[PDB]
Amino acid sequence: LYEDPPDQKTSPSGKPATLKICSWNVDGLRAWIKKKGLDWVKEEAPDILCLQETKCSEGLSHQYWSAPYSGVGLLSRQCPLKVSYGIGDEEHDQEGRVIVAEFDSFVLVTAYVPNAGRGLVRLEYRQRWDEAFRKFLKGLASRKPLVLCGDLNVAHEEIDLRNPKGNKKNAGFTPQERQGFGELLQAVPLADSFRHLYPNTPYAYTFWTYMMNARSKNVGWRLDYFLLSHSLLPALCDSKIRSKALGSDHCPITLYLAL
Ligand SMILES: [Pb+2]
Repeated sequence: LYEDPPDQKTSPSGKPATLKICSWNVDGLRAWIKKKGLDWVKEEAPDILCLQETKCSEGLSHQYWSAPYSGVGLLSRQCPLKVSYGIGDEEHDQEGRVIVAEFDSFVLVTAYVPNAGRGLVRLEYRQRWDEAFRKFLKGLASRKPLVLCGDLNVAHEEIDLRNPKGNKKNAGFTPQERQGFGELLQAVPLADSFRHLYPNTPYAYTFWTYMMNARSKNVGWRLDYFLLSHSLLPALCDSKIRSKALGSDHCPITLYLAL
């Protein structure tokens, strides 16, 4: 049982949020649209909407899509300085997973990280992804403050999932994926906005398998994140999990920044 706290819309210094980013693994764009996903977005009214798993491709009028299955999208009220695709490595750039949108005071990276697979069939490749991804982001962040959002396909610590004991050998909670995430946070460096703000808050998840009635029981995993350069922590107002938004097996997450 979890009730996301009210929206804090001012930074620690009292500056009002000026930027609201929403990110959401929609489990098929067409399906999500049929389940009234776009309606919820219109009410949320973000300045920037990142979407993962669109499986489609080809106040939010600038729209950028990348597809190989998978697929991501990035819809923005204002125009970026520059939009670019992938992470600069042939091998990792074929599955429509990353869009990089550069703005005046920061760079936004939306990602759909490769799952390790049933049986952990793709865990070796996942580790190679993780290492290239962390190198690319460290590159970006050496130049401008970074915001990374999306479905990073890993529950960091035991507090990020409802059943840590039963999932230590399943994709999303292996020691390798968890070490990989701790390494991205250390090396770029990046902080986990939600956990920074709510360090001891249990049962806050953003994904629940469609099977076994898991959402109704709250048997979930936190796989979706907003990770921020440490210099953006003074602009952090809040990082929200919209638990009650329906439309997919993942719920949206929303970030407020005062820039
Ligand atoms: Pb899916």
